[PDB]
Amino acid sequence: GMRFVVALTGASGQILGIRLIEKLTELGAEVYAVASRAAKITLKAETDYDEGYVREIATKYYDEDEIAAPFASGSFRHDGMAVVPCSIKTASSIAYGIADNLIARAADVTLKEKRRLVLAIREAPLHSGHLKTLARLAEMGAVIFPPVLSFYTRPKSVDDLIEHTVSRIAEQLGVEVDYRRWG
Amino acid sequence: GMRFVVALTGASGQILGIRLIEKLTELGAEVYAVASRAAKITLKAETDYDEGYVREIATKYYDEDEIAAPFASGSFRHDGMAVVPCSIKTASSIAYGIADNLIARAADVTLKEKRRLVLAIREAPLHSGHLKTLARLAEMGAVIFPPVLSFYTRPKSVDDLIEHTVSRIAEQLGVEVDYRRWG
Amino acid sequence: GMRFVVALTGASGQILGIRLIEKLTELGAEVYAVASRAAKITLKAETDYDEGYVREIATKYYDEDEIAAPFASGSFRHDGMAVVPCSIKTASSIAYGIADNLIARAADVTLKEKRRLVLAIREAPLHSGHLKTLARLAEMGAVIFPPVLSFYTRPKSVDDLIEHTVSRIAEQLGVEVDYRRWG
Amino acid sequence: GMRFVVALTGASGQILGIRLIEKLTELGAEVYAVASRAAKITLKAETDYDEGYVREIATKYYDEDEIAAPFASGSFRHDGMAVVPCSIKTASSIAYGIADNLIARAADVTLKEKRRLVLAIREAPLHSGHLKTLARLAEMGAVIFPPVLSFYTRPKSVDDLIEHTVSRIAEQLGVEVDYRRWG
Amino acid sequence: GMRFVVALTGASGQILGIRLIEKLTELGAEVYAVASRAAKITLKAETDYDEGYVREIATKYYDEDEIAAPFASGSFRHDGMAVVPCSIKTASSIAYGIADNLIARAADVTLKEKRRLVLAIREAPLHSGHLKTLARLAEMGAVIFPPVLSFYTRPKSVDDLIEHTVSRIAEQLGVEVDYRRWG
Amino acid sequence: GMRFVVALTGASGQILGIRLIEKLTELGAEVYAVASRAAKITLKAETDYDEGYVREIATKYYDEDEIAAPFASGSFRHDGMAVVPCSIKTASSIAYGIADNLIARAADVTLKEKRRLVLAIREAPLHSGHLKTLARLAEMGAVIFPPVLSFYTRPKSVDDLIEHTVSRIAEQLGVEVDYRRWG
Amino acid sequence: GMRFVVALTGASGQILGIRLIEKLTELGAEVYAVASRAAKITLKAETDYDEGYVREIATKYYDEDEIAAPFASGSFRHDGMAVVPCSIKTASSIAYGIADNLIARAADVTLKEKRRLVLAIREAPLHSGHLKTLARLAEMGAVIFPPVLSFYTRPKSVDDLIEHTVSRIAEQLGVEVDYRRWG
Amino acid sequence: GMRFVVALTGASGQILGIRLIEKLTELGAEVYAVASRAAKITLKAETDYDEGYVREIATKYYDEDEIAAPFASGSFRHDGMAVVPCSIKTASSIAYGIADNLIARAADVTLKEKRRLVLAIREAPLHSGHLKTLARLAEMGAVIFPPVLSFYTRPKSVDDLIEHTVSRIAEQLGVEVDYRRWG
Amino acid sequence: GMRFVVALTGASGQILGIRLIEKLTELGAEVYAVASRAAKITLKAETDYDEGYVREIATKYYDEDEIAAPFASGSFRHDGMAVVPCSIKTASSIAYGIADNLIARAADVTLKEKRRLVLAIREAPLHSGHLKTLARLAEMGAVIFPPVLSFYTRPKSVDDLIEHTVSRIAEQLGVEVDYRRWG
Ligand SMILES: Cc1cc2c3c(c1C)C(C)(C)CC=[N+]3c1c([nH]c(=O)[nH]c1=O)N2C[C@H](O)[C@H](O)[C@H](O)COP(=O)(O)O
Ligand SMILES: Cc1cc2c3c(c1C)C(C)(C)CC=[N+]3c1c([nH]c(=O)[nH]c1=O)N2C[C@H](O)[C@H](O)[C@H](O)COP(=O)(O)O
Ligand SMILES: Cc1cc2c3c(c1C)C(C)(C)CC=[N+]3c1c([nH]c(=O)[nH]c1=O)N2C[C@H](O)[C@H](O)[C@H](O)COP(=O)(O)O
Ligand SMILES: Cc1cc2c3c(c1C)C(C)(C)CC=[N+]3c1c([nH]c(=O)[nH]c1=O)N2C[C@H](O)[C@H](O)[C@H](O)COP(=O)(O)O
Ligand SMILES: Cc1cc2c3c(c1C)C(C)(C)CC=[N+]3c1c([nH]c(=O)[nH]c1=O)N2C[C@H](O)[C@H](O)[C@H](O)COP(=O)(O)O
Ligand SMILES: Cc1cc2c3c(c1C)C(C)(C)CC=[N+]3c1c([nH]c(=O)[nH]c1=O)N2C[C@H](O)[C@H](O)[C@H](O)COP(=O)(O)O
Ligand SMILES: Cc1cc2c3c(c1C)C(C)(C)CC=[N+]3c1c([nH]c(=O)[nH]c1=O)N2C[C@H](O)[C@H](O)[C@H](O)COP(=O)(O)O
Ligand SMILES: Cc1cc2c3c(c1C)C(C)(C)CC=[N+]3c1c([nH]c(=O)[nH]c1=O)N2C[C@H](O)[C@H](O)[C@H](O)COP(=O)(O)O
Ligand SMILES: Cc1cc2c3c(c1C)C(C)(C)CC=[N+]3c1c([nH]c(=O)[nH]c1=O)N2C[C@H](O)[C@H](O)[C@H](O)COP(=O)(O)O
Repeated sequence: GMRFVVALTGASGQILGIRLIEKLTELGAEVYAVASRAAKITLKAETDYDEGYVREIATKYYDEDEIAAPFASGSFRHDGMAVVPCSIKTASSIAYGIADNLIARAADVTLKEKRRLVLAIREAPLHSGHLKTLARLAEMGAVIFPPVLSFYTRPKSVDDLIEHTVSRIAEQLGVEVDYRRWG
Repeated sequence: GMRFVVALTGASGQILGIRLIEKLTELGAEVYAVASRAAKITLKAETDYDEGYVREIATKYYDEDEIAAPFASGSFRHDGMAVVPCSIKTASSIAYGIADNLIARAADVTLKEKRRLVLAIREAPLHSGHLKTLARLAEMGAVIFPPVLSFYTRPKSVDDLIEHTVSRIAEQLGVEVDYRRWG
Repeated sequence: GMRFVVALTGASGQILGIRLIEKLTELGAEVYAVASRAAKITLKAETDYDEGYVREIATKYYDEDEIAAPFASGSFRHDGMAVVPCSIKTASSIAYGIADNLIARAADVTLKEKRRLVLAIREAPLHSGHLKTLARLAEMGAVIFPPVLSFYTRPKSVDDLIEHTVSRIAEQLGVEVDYRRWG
Repeated sequence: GMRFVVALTGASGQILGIRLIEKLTELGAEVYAVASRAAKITLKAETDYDEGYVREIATKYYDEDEIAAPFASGSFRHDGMAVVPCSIKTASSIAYGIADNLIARAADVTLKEKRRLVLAIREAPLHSGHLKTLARLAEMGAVIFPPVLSFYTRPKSVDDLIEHTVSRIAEQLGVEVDYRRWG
Repeated sequence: GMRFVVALTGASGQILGIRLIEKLTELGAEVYAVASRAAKITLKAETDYDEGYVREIATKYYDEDEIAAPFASGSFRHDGMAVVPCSIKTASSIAYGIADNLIARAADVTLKEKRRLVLAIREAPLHSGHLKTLARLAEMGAVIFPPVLSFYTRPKSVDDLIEHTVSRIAEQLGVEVDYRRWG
Repeated sequence: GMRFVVALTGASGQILGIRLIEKLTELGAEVYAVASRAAKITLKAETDYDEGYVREIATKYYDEDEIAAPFASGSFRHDGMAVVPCSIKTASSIAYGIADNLIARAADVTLKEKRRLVLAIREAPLHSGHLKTLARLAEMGAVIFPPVLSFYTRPKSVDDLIEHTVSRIAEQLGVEVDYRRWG
Repeated sequence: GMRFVVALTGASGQILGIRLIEKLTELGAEVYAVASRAAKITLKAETDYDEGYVREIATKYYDEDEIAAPFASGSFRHDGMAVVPCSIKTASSIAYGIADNLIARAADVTLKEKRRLVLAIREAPLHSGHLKTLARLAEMGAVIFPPVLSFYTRPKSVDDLIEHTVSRIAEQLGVEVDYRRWG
Repeated sequence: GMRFVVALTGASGQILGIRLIEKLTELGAEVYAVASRAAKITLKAETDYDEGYVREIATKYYDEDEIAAPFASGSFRHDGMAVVPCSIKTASSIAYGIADNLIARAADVTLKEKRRLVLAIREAPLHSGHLKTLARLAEMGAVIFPPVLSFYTRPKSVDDLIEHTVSRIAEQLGVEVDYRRWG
Repeated sequence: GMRFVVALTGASGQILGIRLIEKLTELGAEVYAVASRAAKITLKAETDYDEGYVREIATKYYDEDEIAAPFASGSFRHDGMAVVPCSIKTASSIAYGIADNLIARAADVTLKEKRRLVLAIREAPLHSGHLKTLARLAEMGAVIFPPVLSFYTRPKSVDDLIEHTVSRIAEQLGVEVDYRRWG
């Protein structure tokens, strides 16, 4: 019984976090989901998905102000956290300890207990301040995963690209996943 | 009359560099194109595009061993260079001065003459060694542009995503471009 | 048609940002204005200016929670941003990527697209943590402009000092301005 | 007449800040107290203390949003500030200048005026990002005081341990205190 | 059959290392114990525990001068090492390679073979030299665990606090432990 | 079924990589082997081993120009990579991202996916540039293993020394191995 | 009997390396010469010198792929190495250990054995990446000698300038040379 | 109407600054010239040029003690500054803010207003202290241009070499210049 | 008459230091020998050599507590020092100035007087803390010589390998030695 935290933050690519939650659920893991306010605004602008769809597919759902949620403490056990998509604001809050909501605090707790943390950073260009922040995060142990376009799987629709990226992110959580791979 | 260097290297996303060459050509700029050996191998694996298609659409074409090409010198004038897609190997060669082919040397010449250089870095995850390299490149003046998935334009096919990313890369070259933007 | 973002934050010197908006408007530029909550509190404590005066003189006005404003995306074009006056909190939020309101996000977008950003940092003393933060911002490309007393123009009232400083800040935005200068 | 700021933040150990306020009050100093929202949530979870008990024992009480409180300016005189207990979020906000509430701003003002600041950092483990943050704070002049278990005083109850730690923290404020010490 | 090294050094909190040895023994692991000279002096000052009690409860006991003990070589297999409590002197000896007794050498061997090392650093305040040392240790892979007071488990005696801290340290060794946790 | 990449590069000690391949094969793992051009030149100068012996004992063999080999992508799964012996050129290519052949690219892919990478660096003296490079590699997660003479196993021939070193390198891959160890 | 390695690389100023070889030969030293492929291309573009002239005047000549040449090992004795002219690519390959041809490997061997290495770096402008590379090389012990125009010797032809620069480079090899000097 | 500051300092190569002033004057720009005391001493030792020749060809001339000259203030507008030739002393004074004469102050003013500054650094060898200084200057935005010998234009006299170098320096000022270039 | 200090410390490879003493004695130099306590323990475990054999073959012998030995002062002249084999503990003591015995103090005196110091560091793996320590030592001027296996001399017994390594270490002391070398 593996349990994972998945957080959606206010960057483009809300569909990536929704699909990661669906895949991890499919594979029989529990997912504790958190969506920030900005992620809900982006979901509205970006998709037609029901505003309560994330709460629907998650094992348990928390809003970003639920700072007393169970995984706000390192004494609560789980197997890893993914922030997908991850804004610069959340990546930077984690990097520098500005743990002022449940998402940043849960990620900080993941890092201090040396559990796996995967950040699907979505921003471009990245300036030297961003890059130093990501380097600091990498030093702290986080997996830095820009959700880059990939074509070696020969994708034909947007869902093809989403599936490849979501699969590759799941592997960063230490998950055996079935998907097209390079041969 | 604006002239730009566009280099394709051995990362996934060959279509991005092809389409950037087409767009810049459409807008009436000259494009001096270079494709590395690994980029030609990737083009073959990734697309069905004619092996000589890049040479076709470019104003002038060079192979990566043409180390005496005109823009290998800073005394030759041009308005900027883009490496799309950019492998870790080429980004790192530029960062550390291992200018052992035309692509890395042309980018180094672009940087030392303080012209615009845009690197469409495609790799994920990025480890701390990659991130320090990109930070060094940013300090040298390069634009670091991971070709990240974007959805706020509400894309419906793969060509939609390619067009947004290619447009955003063109803007990093100081180019006025017409495309859907955030409102 | 040049467009500029001007943000007021919670430091003393609200009059400096008001007057910069008036000058840029005088010269025929559009100004997109943002005032933080703390800046509105300071305006009340510091001036007798109408609480809606900034909205009056601006081309378009946004509150700091309007995180979906047009210049929250790099695909929206403008010619530069000034934060006048700039608190330590906002300068530091920009430096470290804590882009949790429209002001910090707009400034981050200005920086990543290599547009001009001018920060009228008002704090004294500056401790070593402040100075490292400002050095980081300078490395990212921001103009660091403490609004220092100046006397070589032989000022005779408070408005004289404000005019010199506002003029010098406008020049950091790449603006031709008419004012008394050193001969 | 010595005056001290004491701030409680959202880490375990609310009793430590309550008892420091009582001791400083006992010794005839004035205490200006601030409790963050998260500290009030923790107090509720951790103790049975009256929700208004801190306001009761303090000379003057402020909530964390009272950003215009007197010690938000360096022109207001006081003799030092202690944050007890201090969360990672508040320590990091101080370190990097994210002075977005009264607690972080008051501590920043304490530091820039070279007054004494004592941070009772309570977190374990501390990862390399935390440690770099604390090192930065130490460079800025803050006293870093993890509220560690101590046994050389031969404590027999929880109140014994609290008294030793609160006494040692008071000494970091430059306070003569009477307590059991090593001989 | 899991085997762990537990070292006691000359900081207050000898009871923490004794209790960790008891817990790991309870759970059926072997414990190879080492106590430094200063730890024996502190045990005498701090407790009433028999001077040979550590040797009693350990699977095998070594004094700090037994520099040829089996785990002084990386070719000897074990599952992790904890130094509880850890003095500044021992943490710093490990950080900088001054491996002049069995404790520092065993910890260095743990680190170079990328096994788990947990350091229950007990000192307060920590000055900037201490913090840089701990940051270096964190970079080398050590878990830095100040044995901080914790109250969210609502402890009622000194043994309550010791049990929480010892449990949390055991978890840093990768040990499944049964104890009260945050909900 | 565990699979490992083993690469031979152009440093003295070709026998070490041959014997590691034999041991891993003996223990029932698959080995994907790569030998650089310089390693083949060194093999000829150093041994009498058949030029195709490495291809013989490997599960699958690749030359260093086979940049499209399966483990050039992180989507291909394996359990670790060893470069034995490792030249300064290959260690430095990995450190700085100059991933211009299959060996450096495979090692970079191993690192970015946080798999185990062991580098049997053979050079002496090591100057400060080498040492900074190895420190960077260590930060990226690589195991740095100079193949140093060892005598505590009381070796009597050259094969004794090779067996100890090859065994110790195998352990860095997370392999249970049977060999003489310190007692 | 003093022996020196002189390498020509692909920067302008091939005449400088030819003349250094002639001078050292004149003074009765042996010169082991290496010319890279790019240096041969530059010689053709830059001079009318016979393509085999360098091999003619050298004691022994090697091409850059002769990676098994005697001075590829530190056990081979010589008195110093000069790279004249030195490209950014070769200087950077030496700095970062990318010793992928005889020139970079011979220079690395010179450095690790603490012999004299003189690099006649010819590039302008030098960007911050170049300057950090040269600083690293200087730390490793290399002499950094940009072949700058000099006029205090009152030169009257191009050969006058070449003679001054070649003489000054020879002195960096620890060679007594007769030439016009400042008085 | 473009205006440029050109400063001559006490390094060999006075002819380079004289010729740059002539070229910029030829092209119809105004040149504000400054010569240091050491540059006048070098001019005397190096050339036969009239001691007042620089004042003759300049639009306006200043001695280095004219610290109140117009471009000692950022409020005075100009289009860039070149120091040709630039001594280590002047480059270092600019780098570290020792702005104790008009040349260093004018260059500092050029940098703080983000105008173009080109430093024709003439010294060889450059030790690690020089290289760190130049790297700092590059970070501040200065163009670092060692006046290196160049031969790809196939120069035949000293004036040929001077013309190439002066032309290349003019291009660093953002000047369209007509000269032989690489093809 | 050349005099050299040779120190044996508590790492495997005692035979290397014995043989270096024999070779230097053979060549007619004086050797002042020091063996640490741990080196004597290792000699016993590792060899059958007489416990007083080192004292026998040395010109003069000192134990590590003879802190007043002649070469504990820089005013005593000698030609270099080798620590063979060198433990991490001794290398680190030298690096950081923990000069608490004759070996570390003699090496520190060697370094401050800019005499040659060669450290035959024997440890593997080397973690990032070790590598930073060795880099610091290299910066201080020490020769870092891991006693790596070497095969290009085509060794046939253990004594063959020892002779090559001892010869190469002697060369780092500036000693002309006769041994098989690369051709
Ligand atoms: C409303 C909004 C916010 C964007 C945004 C967009 C919009 C509409 C888009 C979709 C229009 C284009 C881009 N966005 C990104 C972005 N931040 C970021 O780092 N990456 C992004 O891709 N932001 C900023 C982000 O939402 C703010 O920085 C929030 O404070 C982030 O807070 P959070 O991490 O807690 O969700
Ligand atoms: C053949 C090949 C090379 C991939 C590659 C792929 C293949 C088939 C894919 C498409 C299968 C999956 C990924 N690839 C990337 C990659 N390098 C990189 O940094 N990003 C990539 O996305 N590489 C490595 C790259 O081609 C080598 O590092 C080259 O030496 C790069 O040289 P270049 O910059 O001169 O083109
Ligand atoms: C209410 C308030 C806030 C002052 C302040 C004052 C008051 C009354 C004064 C006018 C009384 C004296 C000084 N002030 C400054 C200050 N922050 C700063 O860096 N520089 C200042 O000059 N602050 C702090 C500031 O408003 C808080 O740090 C906000 O969180 C800043 O948030 P903002 O950047 O989003 O506006
Ligand atoms: C609700 C809550 C928050 C804990 C917390 C706990 C709970 C219930 C406990 C008591 C259950 C276990 C641990 N806690 C700590 C913690 N932050 C920290 O650095 N140290 C802590 O000891 N946090 C996080 C903290 O409250 C958030 O990071 C706040 O944003 C801090 O904001 P503040 O500094 O303004 O109070
Ligand atoms: C005797 C003694 C030593 C204390 C000490 C105390 C005493 C009596 C107390 C209990 C009275 C109060 C504090 N102590 C600590 C301390 N070192 C440290 O970093 N943390 C401590 O908590 N020390 C110092 C320590 O014992 C010396 O630094 C030893 O050299 C440590 O050596 P070790 O790591 O090998 O045991
Ligand atoms: C031919 C050759 C190359 C030696 C070498 C030798 C020879 C004959 C010896 C065996 C004679 C003595 C030493 N060697 C080493 C060496 N590089 C290194 O870092 N460590 C070595 O031990 N090199 C250099 C190496 O082969 C070149 O640097 C290659 O470019 C390395 O490329 P590779 O990593 O792709 O194999
Ligand atoms: C063909 C060629 C290459 C120039 C060059 C020129 C040409 C024609 C000139 C003569 C036209 C103008 C300038 N050049 C220089 C240059 N590299 C450099 O750092 N400094 C130079 O002065 N290069 C680049 C160089 O040759 C490539 O970077 C090679 O990969 C260097 O490889 P090498 O060090 O092994 O010779
Ligand atoms: C008199 C004098 C000064 C030389 C000099 C020469 C002479 C005669 C030469 C022409 C004989 C050979 C070299 N010179 C250089 C030099 N400084 C430097 O960095 N590069 C040089 O090329 N100097 C030093 C320089 O003039 C002093 O450092 C001044 O203080 C520089 O001050 P300035 O920048 O204000 O002019
Ligand atoms: C007893 C002993 C100590 C080994 C050791 C061995 C044994 C038996 C072996 C031979 C069994 C395996 C490895 N050893 C090494 C080692 N230290 C080190 O850095 N490299 C080594 O190769 N050590 C540690 C060393 O002796 C201690 O760190 C001493 O404090 C070093 O002190 P010294 O430098 O003053 O001699």
